[PDB]
Amino acid sequence: GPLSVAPEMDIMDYCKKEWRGNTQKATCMKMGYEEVSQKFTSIRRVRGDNYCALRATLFQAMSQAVGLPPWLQDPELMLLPEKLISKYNWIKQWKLGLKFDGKNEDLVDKIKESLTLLRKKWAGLAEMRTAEARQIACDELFTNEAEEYSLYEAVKFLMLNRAIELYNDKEKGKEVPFFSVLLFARDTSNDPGQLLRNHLNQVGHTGGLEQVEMFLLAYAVRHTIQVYRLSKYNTEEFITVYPTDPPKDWPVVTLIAEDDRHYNIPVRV
Ligand SMILES: [Ca+2]
Ligand SMILES: [Cl-]
Repeated sequence: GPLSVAPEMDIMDYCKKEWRGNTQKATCMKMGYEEVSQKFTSIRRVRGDNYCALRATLFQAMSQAVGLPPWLQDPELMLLPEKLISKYNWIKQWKLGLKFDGKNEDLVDKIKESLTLLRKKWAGLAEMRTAEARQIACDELFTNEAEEYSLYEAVKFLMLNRAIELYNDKEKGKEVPFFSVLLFARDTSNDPGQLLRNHLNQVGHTGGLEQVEMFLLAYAVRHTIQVYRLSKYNTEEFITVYPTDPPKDWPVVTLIAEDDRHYNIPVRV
């Protein structure tokens, strides 16, 4: 299919096209792009569907991949679908986001296939000897075909796993990050099953990640997500980093968000 992350263009040309006229919002948005443009020259427009936040984050993480992170090296990752679904039968209420090949007879098989794909593609990008080869390959992967959407199934599953872990830690009285307190405080998300039924199952289908779920995404893929929040320009939230205090060895991916549903990718040479 066509690219789901558009070819790059100059960021101020993008701004000039998008934000015309004299409203206060238009002026704020221009100031916001001017801020971004101090560090990045170009922008790639990420498809604005209900996967937008996942697409933006994953595209940029994968396009920057020069290694395979430990969490993807871990043999346990491939074992997780069986362990979790066997333990927590309610995970079978999972809403699939593509049609899987018929070799895949159950949910465990489907999720395992998606995690295997994520691992294989990431490993292959990390092995590439030129940055150019890696962007060619990454581009090809985000072409609106089943492979692309299977990556999001993997990432959503990792988000669910991390949320289960954080919930169970809180239940054992262990220290957890505060974002997880806020995640579970939502009246539609009081436990992991509610998170799945009312939030994760909607992601890619009827809505995108909420603010609090960007923390969960960052934790799930162990990337620090640095977001220029252009709707927050004249406040301290003009950038928000998810999470605030990550391990120093998590890679950083930078995004731009005019609002919470739409993330684009700033780029530079
Ligand atoms: Ca190129
Ligand atoms: Cl024009």
